[PDB]
Formats: sequence, C-alpha cells, structure tokens
Amino acid sequence: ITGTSTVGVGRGVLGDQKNINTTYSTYYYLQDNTRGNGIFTYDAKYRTTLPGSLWADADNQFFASYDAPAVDAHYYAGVTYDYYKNVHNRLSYDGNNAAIRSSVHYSQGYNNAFWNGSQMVYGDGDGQTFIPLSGGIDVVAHELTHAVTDYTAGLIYQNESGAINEAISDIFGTLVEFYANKNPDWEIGEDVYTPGISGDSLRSMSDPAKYGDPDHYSKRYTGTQDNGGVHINSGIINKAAYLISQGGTHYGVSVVGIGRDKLGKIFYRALTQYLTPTSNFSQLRAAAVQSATDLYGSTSQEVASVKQAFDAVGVK
Ligand SMILES: Cc1cc(C(=O)NCC(F)(F)F)no1
Ligand SMILES: [Ca+2]
Ligand SMILES: [Ca+2]
Ligand SMILES: [Ca+2]
Ligand SMILES: [Ca+2]
Ligand SMILES: [Zn+2]
Repeated sequence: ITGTSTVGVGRGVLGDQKNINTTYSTYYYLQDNTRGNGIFTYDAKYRTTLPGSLWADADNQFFASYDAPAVDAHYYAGVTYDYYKNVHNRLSYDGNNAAIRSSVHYSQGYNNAFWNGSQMVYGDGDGQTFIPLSGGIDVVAHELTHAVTDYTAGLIYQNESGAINEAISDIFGTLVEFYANKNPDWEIGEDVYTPGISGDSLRSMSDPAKYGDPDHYSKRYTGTQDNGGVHINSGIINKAAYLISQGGTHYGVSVVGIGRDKLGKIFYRALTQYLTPTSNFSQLRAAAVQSATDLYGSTSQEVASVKQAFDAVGVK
C-alpha cells in the first residue's frame, strides 16, 4: 500500500521482542519499505487461499499470540534480505529487488512451510510436531533460498537435482542463522520442531545420520518417496558443505576446513554461475571445484578442501 514508513514492536514465536518495519495508512501494515521493493506479510487466516490479506494492525504493537508468526516471518525475511545483499551483493531473490511476500497462519495444524513459486507460506504446526514455523530463522531463509534457486540454477525438484536444491536451501538457511548470530548451529528447524523434545531438529548437516539421513553416496535413497528423496539425500551434500566449512575426518577421509564465509562464497558462485536445472551430484562437485578455482586459485587449499569433502561423501 501507499503510506509512510514506520517502526512497530512485537514479540515473535519464541517470546523475544523485536522491532519491525511497517507502513502506516489508517492501519499499520506489515510492509517494510526499507528493503528493495518491499517485504510484505499476509494473514492466511487458517485457510489455504493465498496470499490472504496484507497484515493490518491498529496500533503498531504486535504482542498478541496470533501476531507472533507474522512478526517472525516479517523480521526474518528482512534478515535474509540483508544477508544476501551484504554478503553476496544480491538484491532480493531475483537480483532486482523483487518484493518478498509471506503468508502465515496457513491452514490448520499444518506442519510445514514452503515456497509456492511466488511467495513463502508458513503453517502454525499442530503444537506437537511443530510450533509456527516462521519462528525458525533457518526455516525462513531455507524457504527464501528456494526463490533464489528458482531464479538462478533452477534445479528441478526431484532426484539428485532436487536433493541439491534442498541442500542449497539448508546451506544458506544455516549461513543466515550464523549471520544473525542467535544460537547458531548446523541443524535445521531446531527452534520450532517438537516443543516437547529438547535437542532435536528436522535434519543435521554436521551428522545427517543423527536423524537417519545419508552421509555418503553409497547410502543414498533410490526409491520414489519424497520426490526421490530430496529431503533425504540432501544429507550427502549437507555433509560435504559442513566438512568444507568446519573440517573433519569422515569415513577415513580428512578435510581441512576453510570456514563459513568461504563455504558461502563457493556455493553462491556455484549456484549462480555453474549449476543447471538437471545438475547431479557429480556435476555439483565440478561446479564447486570450478567456483573455488575462480575465487582462490587452482592450487589453493580451498580447492583441495572441496575435493576432499566430496571424496569423503563418495561423490566423484
Ligand atoms: C517432507 C519434508 C519437508 C521438509 C522440510 O524441509 N520442510 C521445509 C522446512 F523449512 F520447514 F523445513 N522436511 O521433510
Ligand atoms: Ca496491535
Ligand atoms: Ca539455532
Ligand atoms: Ca539451525
Ligand atoms: Ca524439539
Ligand atoms: Zn526446501
């Protein structure tokens, strides 16, 4: 909407207070004009029609329970925008400051979040498997990264290219979590998964097998569930990314870590310059090797570590 930029205050899903960029015109809207062509957050009102209604509030204070998922969707979309702009010089998901749209309160008891080709969508969870999923900064950044992938490599969401699509979202979701520097880790969704169980998450990048996902190409899922295992075989690539950043010895193969910033640079360049819609795991290795060569030189430690990491997970 047309109005004047304002700053509201509210509480997120985990009870933390934060300031949010809003727009005033009769009501205060969850419309952040300070980033690109805007960040816009919508109320789906427990239904499945999208996007729903642009979120309107009478007093620019967002402390109601019903407000909390909207506060976090809005705020963490902004953090993710900031990461891509400040770290990769990328302006929104299309590189041209496309408006970022999110809807919360999608359906009833909905234990997921997703990017629907046009916008981010967050369930509230059923209160047992999940609490409202926008409470996870890694979840929000995972979803917005699907938009980045759509506009760049375009990885088709099935089989190995789909597992790469998933891993790219987990990698940059995690790097956004570290960028914001609030309880960062290499696990996915820990802040919103199973409120009755401490210390678990949906997935682990540092040890995918902790939640049953493969950490070596020989253990890949080859059936048809989950679009050919896109949330399962992502563990193979997630483990390689973790090893590139942090190092380790895995199935007897040693990897010297080069840190998160260089991980991010290598995989951002691979995503935007070398990957294609049908890239498989072997082609991702080649793309990452070439990206590290572009950035650091053929004989660099960085290139050596990329090769060791893919060796360690059985990807040639
Ligand atoms: C099946 C299935 C979907 C997901 C998933 O990653 N959901 C998106 C997230 F951001 F909420 F985590 N994991 O298994
Ligand atoms: Ca209010
Ligand atoms: Ca965390
Ligand atoms: Ca995490
Ligand atoms: Ca839990
Ligand atoms: Zn995903």
